[PDB]
Amino acid sequence: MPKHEFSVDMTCGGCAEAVSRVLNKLGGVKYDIDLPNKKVCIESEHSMDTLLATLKKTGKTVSYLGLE
Ligand SMILES: [Ag+]
Ligand SMILES: [Ag+]
Repeated sequence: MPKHEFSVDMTCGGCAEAVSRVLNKLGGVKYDIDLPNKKVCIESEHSMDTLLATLKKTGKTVSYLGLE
Protein backbone atom coordinates (compact mmCIF):
# COMPACT_ATOMS: atom_id res chain seq x y z
CA MET A 1 0.00 0.00 0.00
CA PRO A 2 1.34 3.54 -0.77
CA LYS A 3 3.01 5.41 2.14
CA HIS A 4 2.52 9.23 1.75
CA GLU A 5 4.66 11.63 3.90
CA PHE A 6 3.41 15.15 4.89
CA SER A 7 4.95 18.11 6.75
CA VAL A 8 2.34 19.14 9.42
CA ASP A 9 3.10 22.22 11.58
CA MET A 10 2.44 20.32 14.90
CA THR A 11 3.40 22.89 17.61
CA CYS A 12 2.54 20.86 20.80
CA GLY A 13 1.95 17.29 22.11
CA GLY A 14 -1.86 17.58 21.70
CA CYS A 15 -1.39 17.39 17.87
CA ALA A 16 -0.83 13.54 18.10
CA GLU A 17 -4.49 13.15 19.21
CA ALA A 18 -5.66 15.94 16.78
CA VAL A 19 -4.06 14.18 13.75
CA SER A 20 -5.12 10.67 14.97
CA ARG A 21 -8.75 11.97 15.23
CA VAL A 22 -9.02 13.45 11.63
CA LEU A 23 -7.26 10.39 10.06
CA ASN A 24 -9.46 7.90 12.07
CA LYS A 25 -12.60 9.76 10.78
CA LEU A 26 -11.35 9.36 7.16
CA GLY A 27 -10.63 5.64 7.87
CA GLY A 28 -8.64 3.12 5.77
CA VAL A 29 -5.35 4.49 7.23
CA LYS A 30 -2.41 3.37 9.33
CA TYR A 31 -0.03 6.21 10.26
CA ASP A 32 3.00 7.29 12.27
CA ILE A 33 3.15 10.80 13.81
CA ASP A 34 6.71 12.17 14.25
CA LEU A 35 6.21 15.23 16.52
CA PRO A 36 9.94 16.24 16.58
CA ASN A 37 10.23 16.36 12.72
CA LYS A 38 6.65 17.76 12.30
CA LYS A 39 5.90 14.88 9.87
CA VAL A 40 2.96 12.45 9.43
CA CYS A 41 3.37 9.29 7.28
CA ILE A 42 0.13 7.59 6.12
CA GLU A 43 -0.22 4.03 4.70
CA SER A 44 -3.53 4.04 2.73
CA GLU A 45 -5.24 3.44 -0.63
CA HIS A 46 -6.56 7.08 -0.30
CA SER A 47 -5.07 9.60 -2.81
CA MET A 48 -2.38 12.13 -1.76
CA ASP A 49 -5.16 14.75 -2.41
CA THR A 50 -7.65 13.08 0.03
CA LEU A 51 -4.92 12.75 2.74
CA LEU A 52 -3.77 16.42 2.19
CA ALA A 53 -7.38 17.74 2.48
CA THR A 54 -7.98 15.50 5.60
CA LEU A 55 -4.82 16.76 7.43
CA LYS A 56 -5.79 20.40 6.53
CA LYS A 57 -9.10 19.91 8.52
CA THR A 58 -6.88 20.31 11.67
CA GLY A 59 -6.42 23.98 10.50
CA LYS A 60 -2.59 23.50 10.25
CA THR A 61 -0.09 24.26 7.44
CA VAL A 62 0.26 20.93 5.52
CA SER A 63 2.57 20.21 2.52
CA TYR A 64 3.21 16.87 0.70
CA LEU A 65 6.83 15.54 1.10
CA GLY A 66 6.53 12.40 -1.12
CA LEU A 67 6.53 8.59 -0.70
CA GLU A 68 8.17 6.54 2.12
AG1 LIG B 1 -0.52 20.90 19.15
AG1 LIG C 1 -2.99 20.39 17.88
